[PDB]
Amino acid sequence: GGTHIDLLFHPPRAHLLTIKETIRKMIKEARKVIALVMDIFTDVDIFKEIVEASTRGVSVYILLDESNFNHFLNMTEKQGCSVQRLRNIRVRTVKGQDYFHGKMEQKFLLVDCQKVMYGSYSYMWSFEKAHLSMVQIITGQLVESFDEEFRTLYARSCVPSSFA
Amino acid sequence: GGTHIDLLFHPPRAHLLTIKETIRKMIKEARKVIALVMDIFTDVDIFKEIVEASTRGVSVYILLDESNFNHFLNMTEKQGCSVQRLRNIRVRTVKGQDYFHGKMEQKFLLVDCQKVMYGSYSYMWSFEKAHLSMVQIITGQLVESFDEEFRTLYARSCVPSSFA
Ligand SMILES: O=C(N1CCCCC1)N1CCCCC1
Ligand SMILES: O=C(N1CCCCC1)N1CCCCC1
Repeated sequence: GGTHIDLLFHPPRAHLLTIKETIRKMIKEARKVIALVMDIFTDVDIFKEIVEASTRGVSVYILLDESNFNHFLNMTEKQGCSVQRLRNIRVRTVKGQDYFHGKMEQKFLLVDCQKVMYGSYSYMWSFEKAHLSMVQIITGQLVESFDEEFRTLYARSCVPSSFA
Repeated sequence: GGTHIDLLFHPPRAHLLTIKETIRKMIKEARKVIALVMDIFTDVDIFKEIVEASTRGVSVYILLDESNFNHFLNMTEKQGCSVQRLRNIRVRTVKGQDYFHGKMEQKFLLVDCQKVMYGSYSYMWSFEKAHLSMVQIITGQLVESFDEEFRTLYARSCVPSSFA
């Protein structure tokens, strides 16, 4: 059992789907579990796909950088889609050492312990329209290391202050 | 000819060197060529290592995000180490589509067409002291795809306004 990696770019280069389309496809095809680590999450289309997955019964765990968490909350509020009342979604925050906010500068999407998207694409409109980015689509043995890193992060994460 | 990937974390997890130490080691061991793509470059220790490599005769190509380029310039000025007068170093800028600055949100270090460090670690004091990050150390076939992506970026890069 080896590892397979494909690269995708924004803008696209020698592949048929954009990175956003690929994210949405990965989430749409999720059967069991989605584990997301993200620095900034404001993209409504991606959020919708994740909400939809959770309503099909997929367990969703999301870890967000604490210092940008309010941006995700604002988006969920605008959408009328409180994450606290969605029973298959858990959202927790992760921070670094303050000195200026210390941040979780890691992001990746893991689906079904089978496929990881790892790269520089953040879930914001600006990554669809403005920024250059790249990711890897990873399958096989290395996915297990992303599973373990997700668990490690999850263990260092907090309940967001807002949730009661 | 396959690909080998090791993961490193900051803070470290089950490896002896920090990511910064590993960056410095990679640069120290460079024999022929360093190709760096970086969003923000203010770390003086890393800069020093790169300057030193160039004085040994290693060709250095650096692509920086245009919107943060002034931070690198400021650092090189503070250090009294003008990059324009170092003959083995070329520095060019890359930007995305403006709307607010469109940015090159990609970073990686490629050394000798042999080893790539790819991940979320930016060359700034805050990644040594404050932020959580991770990278991959990549060798083997996938390095070739980073070579091609570097060339693609280089082809879309500009001479920084300051250089004349
Ligand atoms: O089931 C999981 N997974 C983590 C690894 C990838 C997906 C499966 N979790 C994460 C949160 C703590 C325990 C449950
Ligand atoms: O020699 C290179 N390299 C790029 C790929 C990795 C290292 C070698 N360059 C890059 C800039 C344009 C042509 C020369």
